[PDB]
Amino acid sequence: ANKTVVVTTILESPYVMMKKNHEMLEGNERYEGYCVDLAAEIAKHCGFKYKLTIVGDGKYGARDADTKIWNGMVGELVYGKADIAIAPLTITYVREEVIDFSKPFMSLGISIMIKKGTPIESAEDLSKQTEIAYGTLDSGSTKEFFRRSKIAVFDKMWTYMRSAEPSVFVRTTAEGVARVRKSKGKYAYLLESTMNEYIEQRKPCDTMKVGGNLDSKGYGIATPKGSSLGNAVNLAVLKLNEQGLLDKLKNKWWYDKGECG
Ligand SMILES: Cc1onc(O)c1C[C@H](N)C(=O)O
Repeated sequence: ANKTVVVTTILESPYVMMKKNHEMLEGNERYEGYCVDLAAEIAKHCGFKYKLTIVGDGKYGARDADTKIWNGMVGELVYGKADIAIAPLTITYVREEVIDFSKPFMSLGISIMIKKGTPIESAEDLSKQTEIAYGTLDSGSTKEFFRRSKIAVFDKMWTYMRSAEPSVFVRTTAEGVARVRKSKGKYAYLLESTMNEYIEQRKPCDTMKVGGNLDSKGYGIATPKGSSLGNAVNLAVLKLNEQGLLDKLKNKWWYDKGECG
């Protein structure tokens, strides 16, 4: 019998945000954003009803060292708390081993965020100096990228980050943005290009993306391994993309409402 599909996502603008009069609303009505629109498109196409719920620990998802327990949205799927994850969750090897991913609905890569004027234009620049600190988001693909990389420049950046004091790692993207904006150029943030270019179009328009991306990957709609939803969700993403819906949604939340020109 038909049952409401539990969707796990995360409060990360502009993917999922609280609507202005959210205190008055209930259920899915409380939220708005790219993934809120995407979730509606996928549901309509796959013919199911859903319930959006913000991940409890507010994390994307990593396997805890020692306990070996997955947290974040990935954990929700692994331990059976949610039927599907619709958010800017990166497709990775270690995640693909425990959960399923549809083909990408958005392409991206790790990038460098700086406060305008900062004397840095590449990862190599960051790795060769010590005056400007830099870090990443915790519990996700970005931190794991530097921890696993065998590439010289990235390995050197990891070696420095992992033992920096005070910590250069943040719990949420907003925490990293605020750290860049209030550090007078003494902090650079490593985050995915999607998020970097989004913040580049927001007041006070004081941040900027420098250099090219360090890698190339994508976000995928995830489901518990072997879930019956997988096939239809994948086809839905491919169709939505071919119809131009996805390009339309990104303009809607990124550029249409741009605040810096
Ligand atoms: C969004 C976002 O932007 N930079 C990042 O590290 C992230 C999280 C990343 N998508 C993950 O799955 O861990």
